Amino acid sequence: GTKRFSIQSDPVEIHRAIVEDGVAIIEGFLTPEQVQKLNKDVDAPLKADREQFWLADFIPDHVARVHNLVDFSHCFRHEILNHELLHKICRLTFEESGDYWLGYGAVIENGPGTTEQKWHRDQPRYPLVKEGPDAPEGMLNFFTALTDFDAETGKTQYILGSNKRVELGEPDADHPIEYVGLKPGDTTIVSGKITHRGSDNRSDKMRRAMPIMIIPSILTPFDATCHLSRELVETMTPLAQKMICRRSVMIPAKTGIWCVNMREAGEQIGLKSNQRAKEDAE
Amino acid sequence: GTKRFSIQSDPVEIHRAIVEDGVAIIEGFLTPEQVQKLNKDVDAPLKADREQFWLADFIPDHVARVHNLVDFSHCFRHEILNHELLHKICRLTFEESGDYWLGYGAVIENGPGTTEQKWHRDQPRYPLVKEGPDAPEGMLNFFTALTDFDAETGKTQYILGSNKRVELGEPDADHPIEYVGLKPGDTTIVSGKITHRGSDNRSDKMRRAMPIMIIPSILTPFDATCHLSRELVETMTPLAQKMICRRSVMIPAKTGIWCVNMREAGEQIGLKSNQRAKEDAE
Ligand SMILES: O=C(O)CCC(=O)C(=O)O
Ligand SMILES: O=C(O)CCC(=O)C(=O)O
Ligand SMILES: [Fe+2]
Ligand SMILES: [Fe+2]
Ligand code: NA
Ligand code: NA
Repeated sequence: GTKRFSIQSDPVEIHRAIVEDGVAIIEGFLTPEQVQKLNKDVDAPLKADREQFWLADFIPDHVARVHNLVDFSHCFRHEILNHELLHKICRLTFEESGDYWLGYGAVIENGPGTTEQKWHRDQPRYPLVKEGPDAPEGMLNFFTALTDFDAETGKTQYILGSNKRVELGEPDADHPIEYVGLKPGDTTIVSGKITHRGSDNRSDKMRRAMPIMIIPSILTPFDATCHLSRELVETMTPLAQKMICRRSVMIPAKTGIWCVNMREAGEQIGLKSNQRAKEDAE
Repeated sequence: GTKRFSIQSDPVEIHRAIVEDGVAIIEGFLTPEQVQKLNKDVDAPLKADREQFWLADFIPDHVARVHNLVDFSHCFRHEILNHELLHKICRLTFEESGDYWLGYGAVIENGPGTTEQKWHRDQPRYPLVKEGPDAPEGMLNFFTALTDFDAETGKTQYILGSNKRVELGEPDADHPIEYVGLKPGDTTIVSGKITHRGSDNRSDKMRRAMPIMIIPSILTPFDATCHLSRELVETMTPLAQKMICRRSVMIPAKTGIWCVNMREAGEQIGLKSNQRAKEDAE
């Protein structure tokens, strides 16, 4: 089944598993303290969403979602966006296309009563973008548990082998379903090629996942970042600024795009980095 | 040869010419007054560039370039980005991919001594993006003359028929070179599929072109717009804001991406539009 790694594992082997299998698990990708911070950051927005074409209008019964985590989560913008293993894996995964950045960071909360989904792949279908077993990787979703994913709350089902297929496919003897159990802070790295579906939540608990969707930076993210203040952006590392569309990005020809004066976008406007954040201060 | 249209021509016929031929000309696409304003806006930056990997470091001998025209040209951000015929043509051209936005707006000034270029296509090659005679359109460059393009200053050469070829190709009897003459304000609409090269500038004059490069909004622009102030952005029309990555954009599934709270990016932050500009005021 799906290879399970730790935070100390070789990114080369994690990348190999993603290429071969379409999916890999990192146990303890986040620490329990990080999980705690992230849950506290999204408690109020999730409660507000729940208490209520745009994709906001297509959220399934009993599911609440909150997007644009950079806007309001200190942990997300400083810890998650600088996650060293995430970056080692993404650099290898997207090497053919060049740099990568954040397609979106969100939390999805499946409440009791959430129903099993249809088989799908995560990658949007665009006429201009190559897709399929032999295409370059178009996305990686570090699908991170913030609560337990078990038999009751729902384990995501992956059709092993489906990353090699053109059609979504059905499980057979040689492509059985794996139901992936996760402890909070474990992540399943989901390629755009692997067929999967979430399960029923038939427990009494909220089941929360934080997709960290990474895409090649030649493609537009789902979550906009253009409204973020220069103040907030300047508290971030240069790497994390690059993940939110505030720095130039490299393409193989490497040369830069997303530029100012045909040069690096941040440097040309004097963009600072690593400045102290108001929320860390008294 | 290349079909020549006017500002009153049917966009359906212009689009047909782009699909069939890979190139179309609109005479009087800009008015002489617009040409005058644009030239005055770029005079100082061009002089500064001339008086001197990133593409800034690969500009050919005797050529000066200035990018990011939205930042400093009132005419560009209010007149060009709202050009009604440009939009009718782009909506038809990019219908398979959804919405479109500004890949870059620049002025290229070929001084006396500028040499004929190598045959090329304008569209960057990315492993993930389909290219070729049968691929969806990946870019349209409204290559707009700001000075005369004639035998002396240099007419751009297009290999007629090359949009149907996989390789760049060479002119033959059935794919002859067309040298396109332009008066200031005439535009050649250049698809990403047509093989072409600029000519020598063997005159005593500066030869200026303003590429208005439009790309599907699923793709990242060459010119960043993330540093523009909310003040400046709020002076623009909602359409022009969309061209500079400040509004959500539609994809066929239509649904929106580049979102805030999975909804329209500007509306969610209360983005104003059509506000009076400081440079129009006393
Ligand atoms: O896997 C899940 O439980 C839901 C995440 C997912 O598959 C999706 O919503 O696209
Ligand atoms: O056509 C020209 O004269 C120069 C514009 C062009 O072809 C290019 O620089 O890519
Ligand atoms: Fe999924
Ligand atoms: Fe060109
Ligand atoms: Na693979
Ligand atoms: Na065509």
